[PDB]
Formats: sequence, C-alpha cells, structure tokens
Amino acid sequence: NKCDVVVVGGGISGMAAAKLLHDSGLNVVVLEARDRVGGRTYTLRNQKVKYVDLGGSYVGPTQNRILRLAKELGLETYKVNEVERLIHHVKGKSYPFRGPFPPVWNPITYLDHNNFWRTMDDMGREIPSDAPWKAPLAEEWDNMTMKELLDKLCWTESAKQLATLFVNLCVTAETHEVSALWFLWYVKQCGGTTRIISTTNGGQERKFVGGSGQVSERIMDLLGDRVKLERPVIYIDQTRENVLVETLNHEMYEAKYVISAIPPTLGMKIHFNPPLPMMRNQMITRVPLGSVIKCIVYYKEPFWRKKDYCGTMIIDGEEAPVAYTLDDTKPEGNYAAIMGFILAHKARKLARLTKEERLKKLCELYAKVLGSLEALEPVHYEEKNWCEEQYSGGCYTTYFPPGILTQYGRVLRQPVDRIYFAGTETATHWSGYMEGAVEAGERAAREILHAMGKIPEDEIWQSEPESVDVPAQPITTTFLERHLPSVPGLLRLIGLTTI
Amino acid sequence: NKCDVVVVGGGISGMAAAKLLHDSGLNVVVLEARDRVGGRTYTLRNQKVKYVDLGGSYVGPTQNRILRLAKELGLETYKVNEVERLIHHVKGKSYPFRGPFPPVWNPITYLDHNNFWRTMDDMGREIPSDAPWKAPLAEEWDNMTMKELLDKLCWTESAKQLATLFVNLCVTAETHEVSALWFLWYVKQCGGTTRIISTTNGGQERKFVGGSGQVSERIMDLLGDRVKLERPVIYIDQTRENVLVETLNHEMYEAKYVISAIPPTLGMKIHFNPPLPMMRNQMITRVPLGSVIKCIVYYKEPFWRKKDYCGTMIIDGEEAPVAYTLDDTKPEGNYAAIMGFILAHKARKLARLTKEERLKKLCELYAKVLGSLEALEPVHYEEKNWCEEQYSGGCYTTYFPPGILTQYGRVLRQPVDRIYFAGTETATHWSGYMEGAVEAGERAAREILHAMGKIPEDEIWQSEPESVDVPAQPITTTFLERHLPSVPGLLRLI
Ligand SMILES: *[C]C1=C([C])[C]=C2C(=[C]1)N([C][C]([O])[C]([O])[C]([O])[C]OP([O])(=O)OP([O])(=O)O[C][C]1O[C](N3[C]=NC4=C3N=[C]N=C4[N])[C]([O])[C]1[O])C1=NC(=O)[N]C(=O)C1=N2[C]/[C]=[C]/N1[C][C][C]([C][C]C2=[C][C]=C([C]([C])[C])[C]=[C]2)[C][C]1
Ligand SMILES: *[C]C1=C([C])[C]=C2C(=[C]1)N([C][C]([O])[C]([O])[C]([O])[C]OP([O])(=O)OP([O])(=O)O[C][C]1O[C](N3[C]=NC4=C3N=[C]N=C4[N])[C]([O])[C]1[O])C1=NC(=O)[N]C(=O)C1=N2[C]/[C]=[C]/N1[C][C][C]([C][C]C2=[C][C]=C([C]([C])[C])[C]=[C]2)[C][C]1
Repeated sequence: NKCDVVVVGGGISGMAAAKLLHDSGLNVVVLEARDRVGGRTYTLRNQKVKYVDLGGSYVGPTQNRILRLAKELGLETYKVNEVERLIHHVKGKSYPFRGPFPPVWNPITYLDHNNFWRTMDDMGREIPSDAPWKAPLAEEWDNMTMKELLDKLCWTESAKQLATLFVNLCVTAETHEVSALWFLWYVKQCGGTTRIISTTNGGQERKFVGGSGQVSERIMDLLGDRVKLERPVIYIDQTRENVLVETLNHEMYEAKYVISAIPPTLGMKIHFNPPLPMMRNQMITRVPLGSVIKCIVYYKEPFWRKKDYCGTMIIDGEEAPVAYTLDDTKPEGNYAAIMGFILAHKARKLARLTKEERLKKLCELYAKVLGSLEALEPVHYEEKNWCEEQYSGGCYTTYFPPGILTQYGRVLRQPVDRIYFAGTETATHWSGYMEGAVEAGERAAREILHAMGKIPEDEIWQSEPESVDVPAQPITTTFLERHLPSVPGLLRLIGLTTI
Repeated sequence: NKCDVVVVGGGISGMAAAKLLHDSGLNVVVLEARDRVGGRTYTLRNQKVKYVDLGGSYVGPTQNRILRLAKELGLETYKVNEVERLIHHVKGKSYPFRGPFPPVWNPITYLDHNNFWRTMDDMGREIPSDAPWKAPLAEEWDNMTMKELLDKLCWTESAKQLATLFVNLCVTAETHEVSALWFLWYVKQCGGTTRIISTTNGGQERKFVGGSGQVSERIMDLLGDRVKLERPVIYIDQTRENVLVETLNHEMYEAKYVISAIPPTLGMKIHFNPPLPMMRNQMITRVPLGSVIKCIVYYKEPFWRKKDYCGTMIIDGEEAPVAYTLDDTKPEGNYAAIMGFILAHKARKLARLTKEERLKKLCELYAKVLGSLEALEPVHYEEKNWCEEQYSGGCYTTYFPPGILTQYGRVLRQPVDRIYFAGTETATHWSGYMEGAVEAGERAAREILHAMGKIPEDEIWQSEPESVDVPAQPITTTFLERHLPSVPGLLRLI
C-alpha cells in the first residue's frame, strides 16, 4: 500500500535504483509485470546447459558500475574465449585473423576501411554524451539514416558491407531504420568503435559465472517481499498529494515519488492522470526496440579450438541466418556451445520457422564457416526471440529513427512531476547495456534523494572508480591509421599532383 | 457485461462499426476512453464561433462513404470558399493564382515542378492500395525517406521546398521522418496528387453544416446507453470461451468478438492475454502519428474577399508558423474566419508559446500575406494541439518511418483470434481521413458477420455508389504536362 518510492520495473535498472534507495533508509516497492526479475536479462537453468544467458550477458572494461554491483552481490566474471583465430566469412569463404578488426589487403579498400572507422569516431567527438542534440550538426545528421551516411562515406562495397553488419549487430536494426546522429552517439557513449566491437579489451571480454540474471535475483533477495512479481502497472495518478500507482491485479500503491525503470515506449502501457506533457506523449510512440533472436547450439566438445578457431565468427551474407557468433563454452571447458545472434529483418523472417528448422540452418551455416562436419552434430539447442516479449518490446535496446533524437531527445530523463526516469535508455555511458541500466537506476534514485533534500545537486551524477579486476587498456591509434588519406582524399591528391 | 461485439473506441470508425452491427441485429457495446465520442473529430460550440471543427473537418468528391453515413444521420455539406484567387507567398511576396497548383514561370523550374507531381503519380500507379508492400520496388522505396526521394528528384530548390511543404501538409511530418513507399501509397490511395490537394473537386471541397463531430454524436444518439464514456480499455483476454475486455474504471465486458477501432500505436495502452503475436507486438511501437495545431482566427468580416482573395494561402519558408490556410467563414457569410495548420516541427516549437503569442504571430503573417491591416484586428481565436492527446497521439494520422511498412504492414488489419482491426489506418481508400474511418469500421464489422456465418466472404468488402450531392469530376492532364521532359531529361537531349 504505502511507501516512499515505487519503482516500476524489476530489471537491472529498477533493482539498482531500489537497492540504493533501500540502502539509504527509504521504504521502496518494486512492481514487476513478469513472474520474474531480470527483464532483458534472463538466465535459463536445466541439466543440459547448467546455466545460460538468453538475454544480456557480456561485460567488459570501462563498465565499472555493473562490475562493482555484481561484485558487491558476490558474483564473479570469466573471459570469453578469444585465444585462437577469429573468422571473417564473406562471399562464401572463411578468412581467419587476429585482433579486433577483420584485416583487408587491397590498398584502396584498406584506405576506405581505415577511414570508415576513423570517421565514426571523428563524428562521435562532436557529439556530447549527455546531450547528443547539441552536436553542431545535430540536425543534418539526425535527418539522415545510417544507410545514407554509409552511401556517402564508403567508396568500396567491402567497407559498406562491413559497416552495414556493424550497425545491425550493434543496434539490432537495419541501416535505413536508424538516425545517423543517434547511432554515432550510441557508439561514442560506449567509448568508440574499438571498445564496442572488441572481446579482448572491449564490451564482450567477460560474462558472469552462473549468468547475469543473478544480479537482479540477488537484489530481490536483499529486498525480500518489497519486490512484487506479476504486478503490471496500468495507471499512475499524480493529481493528489501522494502518487497513486495501480496494477493490473487491482492493487493500489501510494508513494512520494516514482521511478519509471521500463523501456521508454513501454510507458505507453500506463494510463496517466494528468496526461503526460505533449513532448513525452509523442516521444514514447516514436522509439521502438530492435529485433533479435539469441541462439545457443551445444556440442560434445569445442571442436573449433582444435582447428585454431576461438569460435568467433563474423558472417556476412543475406543467405546467412546468423551474422555473429561467440564461443559460449563454460570456463571449466564443458557444455561446449556456439552463441549466435539472428539480427533485424532476419529475426522477422526466420521466426516463421520451427525451433528445429532454425537449429538445422545454424548447424549447416557453422559447418561451412568452420569447415567442419562436427558442426552438424548438435547435442542441444536453446533460443529466445525477444521480439515476442510484451514487457520488453524487443532487444537489445531502443533505437531512434531519423528526426526523433533532436526533437524529442531532451525529454527522455526529464522528470514529470514526481515521476523520474531510469532504464538503460536514459544512461550517458553504455546506454543499451546492463552498465547503463545501473547508471540510469542509481542516477534516478539520487535525483529523488535530492528532491527530498537528503543530498546536494552535485551528488546526483556520481563517477565510478575503475574496476581492479577488469582494468581498461586505453584505445590507441597508429600514425598511419590517423593520417592515411580517405579514398576521395587520395583522388584529390591525384588531381593536384597531375596539374 | 455480456454482448455479441465490444468496440474499442468511439471515433467515426468505432461508431460506424457499432452502428452497422446494431442495425443487423447484434448487441454491441462501444467502450470510449474520453468523456466524449468523435476522437480526432471534435466540434466546439460557443456564441463567439457558433460551431468550429478543431479536428477532422473536410470532405470531398470520391469520399462516398462518409457522405452517405452523414446524409443518413441528417447532416448536409457546404462548399469551402474558393470563388476568388489563391495566394502563393514565396520569398516575402504574394503571388495570386487560380487552379489547384501554384504556377511557375522560369522554364527550368517549370519542367522540374511538372516532373515532380507527375512522378509522384507515376510511382503511385505501381503501388497496390490494399497491399503497398507488393509494389515491384517496395523494398527500395520503403528504405528511403521522402527527403532522399526529393533530393534525387528535384533539381531546383523551388520544387524541393514546395514538395517539402506538400509532404508536411498532407501527413504532418518531416520528409526525413517518413518512408517514400508509405507516402507514395498514401497519396495514391486518395486518388493522386490533384485529388488530394484540390479544394474544388478534391479532398477539401466541403465541410459539414454544424460540424463533423455530429457524425459520432448522432450515432451515439442512435445507440443510446450502449456507448460507455470514460471507459478506457486496459486489458483484453482471449484465453477463455468468450472474450473479456476490462476498463480502467474496473468494469468487465464479455463478448464473442472485439473490434479495435483505435490508432495502431494506442494498442500499446492495452495489456493482452495471451500476448500479441510477435509481428503486431513490435508493429504497434513503430507507427507514430504526426504533429499539428489547428488554429482558427475570427474577424468581423471576410475582408480578403474584397481584394479578390478566397482566403487560401500557401506560405513558403521556415519563418512562417503556418504554411497553409483556408477560409473558415460559415456558408451564411458570418463568423468570418481563417483556418491555419501549424505543422510537424513548427508544432513542437510554437507549442511553448502562449495562446496569445500564437495569435499575434498568425495575425502578423496573414497581414503580410493578404496585404491588409484588417488581419491585425481579430475578434476571437480558437486552437487545438493534438500532440497533447493521450487517446489520439497526434494528427491527422499514423505515418510509417523508413523500413516499417514492408516489414510490418501486412499485420495492420490481420485479425488476432477474435479481435478485428478498424480505424482509419486500416482503410485502403482515403486512409487517414474520415472516409477511411467509415470504410474500415464497416469492413471490420462485416468480417465479424462472416466469422459468425451471417454473410458470405465476398460481402466483407463492399463498393459504395457515388454521392448525388457531391459528384466527382474526372482528373485530367494536358499533353505538355504528360510529355514535357524532366530537368535531367532536357540535359540528356543536350
Ligand atoms: C535482450 C538482449 C539480448 C538478446 C542481448 C543483449 C542485451 C539484451 N543487452 C541489453 C541488456 O540486457 C539491457 O540493456 C538491460 O538488461 C536493460 O535493463 P533495464 O534498463 O533494467 O530494462 P529491462 O531489463 O527491460 O527491465 C524492465 C523491467 O520492467 C518490467 N516492465 C515493463 N513494463 C512494465 C514492467 N513492470 C511493471 N509494469 C509495467 N507496465 C519488465 O518485465 C522488466 O522486468 C545486453 N547488455 C549487455 O550489457 N551485455 C550484453 O551482452 C547484452 N546483450 C547484448 C550484446 C550486444 N552486442 C554488443 C555488440 C556486439 C557486436 C560487436 C561487433 C560489432 C562489429 C564487429 C565488426 C564485425 C568488426 C564486431 C563486433 C554484439 C553483441
Ligand atoms: C486531428 C485532425 C486534424 C487536426 C485535422 C484533420 C484530421 C484530424 N483528419 C483525420 C480524421 O479526423 C481521422 O482520420 C478520423 O477522425 C479518425 O477516426 P477513427 O479511425 O475513428 O479514429 P479516432 O477518431 O482517433 O478514434 C479512436 C477513439 O478511440 C479512443 N481510444 C483510444 N484508446 C482507447 C480508446 N477507447 C477505449 N480504450 C482505449 N484504450 C479515442 O478516445 C477515440 O475516441 C481529417 N480527416 C478528414 O477526413 N478531413 C480533414 O479535414 C481532417 N483533418 C485534416 C487535414 C487535412 N489536410 C488534407 C490535405 C490538405 C493539404 C492540401 C494541399 C497540399 C499541398 C498543396 C500544395 C501547396 C499545392 C495544396 C493543398 C491540408 C488539410
């Protein structure tokens, strides 16, 4: 019935918010739609897999908040396997390699690839993390799809094909669906292209021992009965002195403030009294989440390692169901598995098939890519289509179509009376990730501690001590990388020499 | 409690649907979220204006369904004033003209303008009304914004800006926000460029005496207590034998079938059990409505008519709050008024101002465009900002961003078990309009009649005889208009 703060949503962001508010001495309630906590994280446990992350999974250096929270809850990380060679599969052939980026040999193509990555990071520096709409050319770039930007930037089909896969794989959406400004922002607020695509020294370095669902579960364990499962919030009323929050099972909750810790667009499921302001009213109809199926195929052994393949595959091609894989063998070396993502329009297309038809298509793909018949001998298959989740909307996160971030962006985390906004979408560092869920959750919580006069204004946004378990190597460039010309730059050098 | 069919939404679409079902002998309830019916139509009455449509208002030839329904409810139309000259205001000067399309004098610009309009209708001829995702070039056109298309097509800044205005005005969104495929479909399913922009012999030819809101009020009058106001639906359950529909005020309604007659995205305000199929679950997050403020300034007299202006203004440029006006004077010659739309980003921007501040800006603009100090002396002002409506989400209608129509368009009017889908968005002729809303409510109702055994499959989609009161004249083109080259075509001859 009565408390200080009601948190709507029991994902990482909600549970991080509640935990901070509870640790500070307030009475909180977490209202959670599903029969479980975790949200876009979910750890399945059976005898065939022991445990497996069907949602959010990877962490890495610079993600210091999620690592501190996980460690405070008694969790440990382990390194994803990147000992052996990565594979770049393009035009029906596999090309093994080492280091984060697939190499390229053709000099024209080398210049175009170098310039693509460099330009992403170049445009990124123009874009404030905390206010993307303030970039000097915010409008010009927001009025563009990533597709249009790649049509202008990539002078080779090789670079354009790889850039297309990068977008799809990073934001589970087509290049023609997303704003260039938004995408550039998203990449920059993760710390740049190298940080986001890397396993070693980047976003995919590590997983938690026993799965990421433990984060939410263990916070629930601290909060006891304060967490209420199967409580979909339908109604928020701010007309009176106390905020009244109504659930679908006809319960009433009464509070001083509310944290909305749900994907922006899932805000549409709540009826508001009084109505939301114009700008938030339209914003939450303009921000969908991407489309992805996560698939894990299990095998007797990690046979690929024996061929000096770490199990990372970067798979270009329309025929290919999966575009990216990682090794998902346990750190012990057992329950050998390949993890892969089916992305964007391929999630739409291939969801029409049965579980068994998807397994077959993956095994056949893996067989060709790894040059192994063993890939046709799976011992188990687990999967989750995030597109069919009423209380997620999709995965990994919310993307912004063209025109939306400059017009509506500033209201994402603008409080509405005594409603405050968390969720990873509201973060300024690794928004989209579990890291961003923790940042947004703790920031939202502290916004309320300020409103209550319990902390000063400068303690709302709090920096995070670098992890001592997972320290960050800095991102370096070479002289050549920095100064080699673009393709158009070389053409200008050719027109000038011959004059 | 118990009935044959629950309709969610008491806009024109819901009401048209409920009326049809009720007339055929079924017990229908209409659940409406607001304290009124009409939805994106709303007629305000006061002594100062008498009545004024603050939402959907205009009807015209080929919109035979809204005309027939309205005629049956005892409503009549009158012609929007277009006797005198239109005005195109470009680079701070007023150019009077007659006929639907503002003229062009420079030969190059001329070729370019001619090519733009012709090209929208050519592209449209390859888009099926009932299935735009089947256009031969569906994917290629769906993956561009209308900004990209206009950048390719328009060789002059003049044509690019008039085409940008055209997009902004028709679908209340920016060229860069919308799929080219969707926009081309939209125009095509209204009968082409000429039909959609024309007052005489087009979509803006007529209004309803007493206001459009009478359509819904009078259907509510016919259904009596069967319409439940302030009943926002929150929960639809199809697990059991009958469908259970729950409202925010806690009431339980039980039925054999449901019609959802709300804008697709407002589907998100409903919790479903079992959950929605994947494709609809994502669709309803990907389909916003435009942004618009409708503004009506009242004057002592229709003074513009003294200067041989009809009150139609087409106003180029960023600085103008309003890009388009019509005469909103009553047919009797009184309650003189000018109606203007503040579109898209200008709606987001100018909404921060006060009502008085908007009125001042509009009056100063009209003074300049009409070239008259009489515009500075308004006697009254009414406006509505549809962006702020929880239960509309905007106006006029839902637009499709790049990528969505081809990927999710199929799911729009596909039944989900015992839920059938109406609303103007699901129509195939004048979707987006009150005509659309009628077509879709009556279709959705007739789908339920078929599921129930009462009518054959071939009677779900019913043609409509032409209104005798509002006949359509044919759309024609000249020989020059059809065969004059584009700018690039003139250059491939040189
Ligand atoms: C789904 C997913 C997946 C599948 C995956 C992933 C993910 C996801 N992610 C994301 C995460 O998970 C997120 O972020 C989080 O979790 C979020 O959180 P929050 O914020 O908390 O939210 P949520 O969870 O959702 O929660 C919510 C809640 O609430 C509720 N509700 C609703 N409604 C309602 C409610 N309640 C009450 N009432 C109402 N009404 C619900 O239920 C819930 O509970 C992630 N993240 C991280 O961190 N990690 C990971 O891993 C993840 N994942 C992902 C991945 C990604 N990626 C990255 C990138 C990569 C790629 C790279 C590359 C590129 C390129 C290249 C070239 C070739 C060179 C390479 C590489 C991939 C991966
Ligand atoms: C808003 C608006 C405005 C402002 C305006 C307009 C409009 C609108 N429109 C549209 C209409 O209105 C529509 O379509 C209709 O109405 C719709 O219907 P429906 O479908 O039925 O829907 P609604 O109404 O929305 O309803 C729904 C209902 O539901 C409810 N709910 C929700 N949720 C819920 C519920 N319930 C229960 N539960 C739940 N959950 C609600 O409440 C409601 O009630 C229109 N239309 C027509 O027809 N007309 C008109 O007028 C209109 N308007 C408009 C405008 C138009 N435009 C056209 C075009 C023009 C332009 C021309 C031109 C262009 C260019 C040129 C150059 C320069 C050359 C020229 C010219 C403008 C105008």
